[PDB]
Amino acid sequence: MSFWKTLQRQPRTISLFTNDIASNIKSQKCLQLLKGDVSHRFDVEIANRFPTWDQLQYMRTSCPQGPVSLQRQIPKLDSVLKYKHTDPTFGMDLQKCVQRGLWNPKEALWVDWENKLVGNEPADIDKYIIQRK
Repeated sequence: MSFWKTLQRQPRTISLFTNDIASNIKSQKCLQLLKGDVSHRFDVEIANRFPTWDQLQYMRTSCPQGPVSLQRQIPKLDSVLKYKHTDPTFGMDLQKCVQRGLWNPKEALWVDWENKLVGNEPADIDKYIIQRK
């Protein structure tokens, strides 16, 4: 009780995924996200890759939308949300497609493997652990 982030059980490792955005698809992703408040208190992780259910399998549980949130994060969900673009096009490295190909998205995926807190959105971080939690 009595805190700025006001939250129980604080994580540590912040796994942020990239899904196109602006200039620095990677930077603009989190870099820009954290470009909000201050930076510190926690360690921010900026990585660009496809939110495969393989690894998301963990978040898929600790989330109502789980993968849907991911597939829904990218454009043409119904496509990737199924087997479309989702194919070996976005699978491995979706950044190769999100990089600007297929579509030029601008969503930030924030997933916590410390507290098991995930949320497809850049605000999910600020809400949970902003640029400095």
